[PDB]
Amino acid sequence: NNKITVVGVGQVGMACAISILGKSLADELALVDVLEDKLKGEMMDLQHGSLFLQTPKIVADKDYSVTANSKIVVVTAGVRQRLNLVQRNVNVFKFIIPQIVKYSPDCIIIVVSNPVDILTYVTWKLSGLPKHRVIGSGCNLDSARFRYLMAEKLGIHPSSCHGWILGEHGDSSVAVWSGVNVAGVSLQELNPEMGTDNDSENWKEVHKMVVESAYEVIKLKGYTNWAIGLSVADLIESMLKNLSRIHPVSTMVKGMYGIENEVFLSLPCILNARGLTSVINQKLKDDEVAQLKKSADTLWDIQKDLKDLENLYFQGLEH
Amino acid sequence: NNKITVVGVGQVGMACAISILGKSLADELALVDVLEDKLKGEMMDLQHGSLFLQTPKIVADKDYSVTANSKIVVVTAGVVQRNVNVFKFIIPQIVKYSPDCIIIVVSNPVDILTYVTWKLSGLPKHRVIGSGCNLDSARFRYLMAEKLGIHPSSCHGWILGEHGDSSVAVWSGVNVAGVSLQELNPEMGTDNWKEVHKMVVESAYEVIKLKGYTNWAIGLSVADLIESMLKNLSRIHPVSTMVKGMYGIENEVFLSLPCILNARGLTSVINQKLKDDEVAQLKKSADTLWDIQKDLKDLENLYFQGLE
Amino acid sequence: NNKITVVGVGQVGMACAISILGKSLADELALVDVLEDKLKGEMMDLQHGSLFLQTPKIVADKDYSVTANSKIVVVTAGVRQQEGESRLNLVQRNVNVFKFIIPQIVKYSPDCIIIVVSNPVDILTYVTWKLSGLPKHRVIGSGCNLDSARFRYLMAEKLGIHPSSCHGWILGEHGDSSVAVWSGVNVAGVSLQELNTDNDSENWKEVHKMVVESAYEVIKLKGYTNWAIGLSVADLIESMLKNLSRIHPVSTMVKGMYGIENEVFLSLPCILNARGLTSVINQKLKDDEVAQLKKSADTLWDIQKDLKDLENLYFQGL
Amino acid sequence: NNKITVVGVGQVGMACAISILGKSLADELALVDVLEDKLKGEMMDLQHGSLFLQTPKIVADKDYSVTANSKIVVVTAGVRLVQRNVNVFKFIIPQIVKYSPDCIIIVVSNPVDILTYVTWKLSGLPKHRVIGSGCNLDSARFRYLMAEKLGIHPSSCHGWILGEHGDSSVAVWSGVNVAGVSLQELNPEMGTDNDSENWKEVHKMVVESAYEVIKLKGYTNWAIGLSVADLIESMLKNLSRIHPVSTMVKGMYGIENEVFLSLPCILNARGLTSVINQKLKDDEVAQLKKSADTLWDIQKDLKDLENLY
Ligand SMILES: NC(=O)C1=CN([C@@H]2O[C@H](COP(=O)(O)OP(=O)(O)OC[C@H]3O[C@@H](n4cnc5c(N)ncnc54)[C@H](O)[C@@H]3O)[C@@H](O)[C@H]2O)C=CC1
Ligand SMILES: NC(=O)C1=CN([C@@H]2O[C@H](COP(=O)(O)OP(=O)(O)OC[C@H]3O[C@@H](n4cnc5c(N)ncnc54)[C@H](O)[C@@H]3O)[C@@H](O)[C@H]2O)C=CC1
Ligand SMILES: NC(=O)C1=CN([C@@H]2O[C@H](COP(=O)(O)OP(=O)(O)OC[C@H]3O[C@@H](n4cnc5c(N)ncnc54)[C@H](O)[C@@H]3O)[C@@H](O)[C@H]2O)C=CC1
Ligand SMILES: NC(=O)C1=CN([C@@H]2O[C@H](COP(=O)(O)OP(=O)(O)OC[C@H]3O[C@@H](n4cnc5c(N)ncnc54)[C@H](O)[C@@H]3O)[C@@H](O)[C@H]2O)C=CC1
Repeated sequence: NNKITVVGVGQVGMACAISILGKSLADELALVDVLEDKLKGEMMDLQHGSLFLQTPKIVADKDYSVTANSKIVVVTAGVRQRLNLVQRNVNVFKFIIPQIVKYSPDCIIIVVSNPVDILTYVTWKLSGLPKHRVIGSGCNLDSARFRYLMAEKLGIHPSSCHGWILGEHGDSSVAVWSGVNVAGVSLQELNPEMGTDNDSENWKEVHKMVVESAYEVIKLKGYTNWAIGLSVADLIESMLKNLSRIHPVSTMVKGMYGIENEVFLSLPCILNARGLTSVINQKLKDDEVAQLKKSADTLWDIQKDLKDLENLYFQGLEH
Repeated sequence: NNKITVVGVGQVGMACAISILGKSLADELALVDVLEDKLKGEMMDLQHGSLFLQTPKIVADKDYSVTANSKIVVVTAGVVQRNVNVFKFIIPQIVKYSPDCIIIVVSNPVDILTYVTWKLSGLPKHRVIGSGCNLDSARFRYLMAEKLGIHPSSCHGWILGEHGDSSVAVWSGVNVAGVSLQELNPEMGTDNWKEVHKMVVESAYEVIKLKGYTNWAIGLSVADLIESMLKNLSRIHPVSTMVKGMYGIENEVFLSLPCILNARGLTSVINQKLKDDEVAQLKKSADTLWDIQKDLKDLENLYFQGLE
Repeated sequence: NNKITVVGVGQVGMACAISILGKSLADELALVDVLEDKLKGEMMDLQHGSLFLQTPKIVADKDYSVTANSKIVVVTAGVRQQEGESRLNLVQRNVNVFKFIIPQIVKYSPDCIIIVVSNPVDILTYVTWKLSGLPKHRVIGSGCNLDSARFRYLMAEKLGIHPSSCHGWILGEHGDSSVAVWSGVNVAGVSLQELNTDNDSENWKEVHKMVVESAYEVIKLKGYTNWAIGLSVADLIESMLKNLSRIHPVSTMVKGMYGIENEVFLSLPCILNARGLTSVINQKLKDDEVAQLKKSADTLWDIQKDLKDLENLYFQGL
Repeated sequence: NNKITVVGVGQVGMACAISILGKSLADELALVDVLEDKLKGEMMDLQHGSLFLQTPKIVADKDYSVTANSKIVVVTAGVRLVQRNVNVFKFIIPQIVKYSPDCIIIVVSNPVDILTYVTWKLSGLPKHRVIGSGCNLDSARFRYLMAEKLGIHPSSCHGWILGEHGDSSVAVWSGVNVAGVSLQELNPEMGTDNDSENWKEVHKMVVESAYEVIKLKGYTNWAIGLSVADLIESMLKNLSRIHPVSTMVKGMYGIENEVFLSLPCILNARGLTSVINQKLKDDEVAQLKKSADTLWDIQKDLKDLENLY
């Protein structure tokens, strides 16, 4: 079978669930949340439209037993957008991550909750699963937003546009301008001043707008959901169909790019049935690798004092 | 060539939008609403996922000039507490900008608002249709699949009449694998099968009681009607249409009937006997549109409004 | 791992493979054939289109090692009908071919669902079931799934609607003695049997004869039939690999049913999912339908009881 | 509506037809061929499977009156150095524009670069409506060879093969890249005789893989069938995607002759919106001019009574 579990019947979870059923990727959809009513309501609503889909079974319950033998588990629980956010979201992940592995040992966890980069490391610690099976959303949407900003810029489809945004999902995202190209035309060679301050084509602004556009939409409708459901389902299609496609997702970066701390950052990785086949370790400019080490230093700065990651009880360890 | 305009960016509004984009049906998505912030925010979110879709352009604006030359217009806007006051502002404007178009009314009651849309638009009958009992039929086929352990597609059930209660369920048409389920149980739907029919009616009431609104079930059915129409498949669907002169009905009412849907809209309606107890429920539906809309407000927007 | 193997790179086989890749039902497509050049030729030709497909691995080799751990095996190998040949004439030839390809499939794919396409499908599904040793719920034949597709299309152009909106069920033997259950023929729930051998409506019985003559006509025109059957095979695979639990008219074991007394494979409405054939709908047909249904089984076993290749011992009796 | 005509019901012809039906692109498929039996048999075969398709009408006839009001016409008719197809194109191309002038013609018959030019003259249609198969298939074969050696999906590794559809092709090594990194940057000897990875042999296999297919099974079928289906989808949906189709190169890259060469172009409902003028290297522009020089000499033997207007 192809069982997929969605922990979160909110705006991002339902957008993800509707994208899974729209792609016929799952034969058994499992919805898990803490709201009894909202959980049963979204399940029945999805079940009523099961005639127009190809997912026979759609089970949903608060007990994680309905998630048994799931291939992929998409975690969308928590609260939206700061050390406060990560402190309270790891509080939720502490009660749901160990329960997912208890019923779905051979699954692939997809962390969506923000901060993704941090919560993916939190998920990898409490789950005990290999790092190649714990993948986070990361900059898979940052590259989609960047590729769309270039689509309406040149007048072509985002498919023909190729722009890679890596690093940390947020303002500290790295824009590898050497890979920005369409139709095999490296635009960095047309404009050698790409990314710097003295740039005719302010690509620095369109790079910043990738983070702004995410912040803006949260001001107008109050959230973001559709761009992720399509991005999350796009990752599962690469994984379930064994396509072995390269995607910029958050992965264990320690030991790569001169970083020594156990953190998760977005990098190109191949996705098949097993999860992360390999993590592309390309060569970046001196300034691009600077943010990779700086953001990882800031990421580890938070996770090192996360007392929700306690594997042992000997915690008279006050400081 | 395949421009689709969705009026309303609410729950049902975006449910059809994400379902239309999930099917590569429209090369142009136009969203309209009164709340420009939610209207602009929802459009920008769908745009960020353009890489994973096959729609070149997604536009949105309060002005209806952005909905010009649309092949399909889905009306999902809505607030005796009827929605004609809102319909008088959203309907005359879509036809002004896209005359040659097809209308899919979704606001409740579907059978009532679809008639006001046809009157305010002046378009023919085949181009003004509503969801009707297409969702009630899908809900009914799921209950048969849940009890029989098969797929709703392999199941076959036809719910007609009004959207919700007072709906008709043809028991002679209920069948699976060609086997008429009424033949195995001659006393089907009579003194259990009527609860299954009433469960369709109350399956929605439970949804709004839990999550507060019906969302994805309707959005998927609207995309199913759009696919069968934009592809000229000429498929049969139980949509709400004008049924004057059929089954002893002599009033301009809109009821759910099995109709053929394609690029020209509602070309034909399926002729059926419906026994005798079922034919009455269609005439018993004289409380819809008649009795209700005979005390209408103003199904014609006039500039003389120094009123209140 | 949704691995699919296609035995036979002929017209029907290639039409099945192109339909499987079109729907992205398999992540690993294995091809097996005796013609090694054509086998390797069709592989590279399909592999060049990997850019527009969703199947990463496309392997092909005459040895059945490339078929290990296959979920569904579509068998299209054998000799083809020729002009005005009879479907019951290609038996001794394709049964001898099935003698060397069916056992080899189970050796490398013990847990798999075999789909028989080679004609006569009703006879060879029985030969496969006996040669493979797998349960009857996993040895499924094409049956009348295509016969119903051609029937529901003929009534589609007649009523001006889509074949999907049409609802017709053709059961029995795939070919001449097909049983057209007119009691189940309906459109939008309206059983079009309002008309009630002669008049029908205009002739709601020539359409059945057209389903039988359609196969011969296409063979007389282009020489074979591959596209129509190729799409029907993909429809059955989609119902299995996706656990759709949909009802299809496929050939299955029908003993005990309709008074049939000996092991015979006939087409009946069956529910297909990941487990294969999980249920068979036993309708209550008219006395004329069960008579033609049973008659098709009498002639079927008559040809199966003498086949000198399913002999596992040394039967020198003539 | 989205009517599509496929001229020729042969192997390559039916590979496209079965591909357009598998994507629900057109609502009416029209087949045209000279053989009555094969044309009618292939038509009824597709009609029998109408249940599993989203195509209502499927027609076929000898006269081109059945192809009236078509949006895209795929010309895959001819014979698999002696141009026996320009004679056949004389009797079929004018018939297409006579019953459906407002359309887009996709040439598939080989030599495409020679026949797409022949189509452009007989049809008299704008250059943005005459499409040739070009190196879009050569790019798919090239991207697969990169995926075969890297263990990834062909859609993840990007490569652009331009020039002629055949032996004299151009591999823009400056456009090859996987995961956003320039493969030429990793190995600067890409394309030269000092290649550490022998990429010139990979380019040679692209123009030789088609030879192997015709040697094993006798013809190339499904590779081109899926390629044309990808170009039609980028057009019928106005996706505005960049594809290396065969287009005119007169004026650009210094060629002052009217020839057709494979170059990346934006495909949408109109056909060709733009033709990318990539700044190629010296050895690449030389081949694009050397091939265009000899190709015009091939299409200078217009003494099959074409001789311009
Ligand atoms: N990586 C990305 O691109 C983005 C990530 N997100 C993430 O989605 C998350 C929230 O999902 P949203 O739909 O935006 O808001 P939401 O208010 O709908 O929260 C999602 C669900 O989590 C539930 N929940 C909280 N704790 C739970 C627990 N212990 N067990 C089960 N359910 C629990 C809530 O009931 C809710 O239904 C946030 O962390 C947010 O950052 C959303 C936008 C962008
Ligand atoms: N046909 C069916 O089976 C179903 C019926 N519905 C109907 O759909 C309608 C909307 O349902 P929801 O989306 O869940 O409520 P909603 O409040 O989330 O969306 C309704 C939309 O109307 C907009 N609106 C109101 N007046 C407008 C105007 N003059 N112009 C533009 N936009 C206007 C509001 O912005 C709103 O977004 C209701 O009438 C409801 O009864 C809901 C589910 C299924
Ligand atoms: N069940 C059904 O509904 C249908 C039945 N069919 C059947 O499909 C069959 C195939 O028709 P075609 O592909 O057009 O003729 P074909 O001449 O292409 O034969 C198919 C393949 O069998 C191969 N073959 C022969 N012995 C083999 C072996 N031992 N191992 C592997 N491959 C072997 C040949 O190389 C060939 O490529 C016919 O027997 C026909 O009756 C056709 C239409 C529908
Ligand atoms: N661009 C590319 O990469 C490809 C090039 N091709 C070309 O496509 C052409 C056909 O290839 P195949 O289908 O495998 O050979 P084929 O002999 O099977 O089909 C060619 C069709 O032309 C028909 N025909 C001849 N004159 C006609 C006319 N005046 N009107 C209508 N039909 C006519 C024949 O009946 C035949 O069916 C060849 O020229 C070949 O070089 C083949 C594969 C791909």
